[PDB]
Amino acid sequence: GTSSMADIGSTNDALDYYLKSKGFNGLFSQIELSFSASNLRDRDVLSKSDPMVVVYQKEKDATLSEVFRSEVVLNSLAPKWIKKFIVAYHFETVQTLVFRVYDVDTKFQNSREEMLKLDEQQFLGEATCALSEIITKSTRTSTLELKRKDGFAPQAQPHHGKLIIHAEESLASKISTEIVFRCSNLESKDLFSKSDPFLVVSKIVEHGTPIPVSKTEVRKNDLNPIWKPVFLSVQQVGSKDSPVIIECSDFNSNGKHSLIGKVQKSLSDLEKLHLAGQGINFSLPTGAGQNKVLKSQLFVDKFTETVHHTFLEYLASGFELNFMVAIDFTASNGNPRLPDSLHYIDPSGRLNAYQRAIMDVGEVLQFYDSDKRFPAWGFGARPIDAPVSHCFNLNGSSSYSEVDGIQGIMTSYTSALFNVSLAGPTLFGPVINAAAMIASASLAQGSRKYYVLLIITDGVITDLQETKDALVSASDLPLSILIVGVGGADFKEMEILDADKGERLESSSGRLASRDIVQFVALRDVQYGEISVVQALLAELPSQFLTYMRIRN
Repeated sequence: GTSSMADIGSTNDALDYYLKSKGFNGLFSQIELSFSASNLRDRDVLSKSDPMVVVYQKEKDATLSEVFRSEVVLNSLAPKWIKKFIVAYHFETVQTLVFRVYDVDTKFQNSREEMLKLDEQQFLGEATCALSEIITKSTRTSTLELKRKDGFAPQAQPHHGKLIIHAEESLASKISTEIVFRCSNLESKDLFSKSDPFLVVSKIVEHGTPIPVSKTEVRKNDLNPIWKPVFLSVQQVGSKDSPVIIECSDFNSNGKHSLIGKVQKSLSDLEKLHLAGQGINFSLPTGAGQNKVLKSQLFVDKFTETVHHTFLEYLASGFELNFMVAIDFTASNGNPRLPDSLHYIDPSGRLNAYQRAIMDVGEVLQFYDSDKRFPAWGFGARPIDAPVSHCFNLNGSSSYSEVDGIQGIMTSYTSALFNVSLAGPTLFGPVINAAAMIASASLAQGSRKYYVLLIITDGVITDLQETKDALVSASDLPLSILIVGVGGADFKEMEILDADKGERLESSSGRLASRDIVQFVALRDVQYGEISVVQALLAELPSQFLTYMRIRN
């Protein structure tokens, strides 16, 4: 193809970076819950029973859907249920589950569990927790006390047994396939010139364009290329027996790449080829409907299914995510005592935009920290008698920023609101350096903490440059940053910071960001807790965490 060494070098650099960011992209995680119980009792007597556990998904409106039902264990004082509950793990949401244990009537000893009516059985007890509560325990086991509504009695409330829940990440959901592709005698469509080839693997759609799933670097002047390994998860392809498209293409710096050849094979087919050591011939499309077999061949030099080191694997090795907050206290918000202030504290208890953001993020992240000691800052306000502070402790102390839990953040926030003067201008630099300073200390002390700083703002920043510089410096530290914009301001200048919408950050000194650590979204505050545009922001955090873990040195 037609291109300089520099064009090739740079397209490859762009690809390396994108691969580090996506990661071993596309393992959606599944968790196996297994169940046992002890001391099951309707009243004060422990006797043989026929226990069954039923699991409900609790919605935000408190509605319950049945999602699982164990087999009935017969004649038992301590059931160990055989059937496991496989549930999808979504890091970005709190997954509330309700567990109900029943003693099945003996007249249904020979029944399938699916056919049992719960009203016809003896309800023993109920317990509730989040999925994230179980997977973050060091033993991955939770013991929950079964309770009933007896009337009313928080203290004198009898126990009806213990439910023991063990969680394990399913092995199948951790697998990715490493493939080294090789080609033989490639012919570029451009005559009298050697090919500059790359591969693209695509998942097939019916009657519309196939979705790029994987891509190799470009090799310069290679008729018989051996590419670096590409990685593919089962979700990226569909199944191991689903055919994918593999296209060999000639790289042109003008961005219009010519097809060298194409094959259609399943991941299973590729494994067979690899073990046999056999090549397959490429094809080009010819006359609307027919293909032409080429001399050129595709080989599979390596094909290895590996258990990837997943987010859940790191949690199990004692890594934590530690939430941080930084709140805009500039005058642009309006005086907190005004009903139309973005910081208005409604007497009825309704949460303002800042409070909604804190809860939407913190309600999820709280489960990943054992200490629950969250640094909390304000910026752009004048404390009593002092000059404007661009990083002050919400808790009002001079020596430490940490507060106790989400509640601690919420109370420090309302407390700060009526103890400072909203000022100006808007700066992110100082708070980012404060978070960086903590992350850096954690790194040097060989701690296993990864920080997530939520910055909430209602306007554009003044110190765009020193912000970029601070983000770049921070990109080597165990820190992710979420930026939420509240109110109706125009946040166009914010998007240059976003991982998705923006571009790789460059320092003023010329240095580039090791990885993307920043996401921005505008809370377009019409939302009552429905679409929850924050969720998407949380979804990217495990990737960022894993990227940090791969890069770090």
